Amino acid sequence: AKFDKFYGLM
Repeated sequence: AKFDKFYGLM
């Protein structure tokens, strides 16, 4: 899931 990766970069 790339959508969950976005939160990790946030």
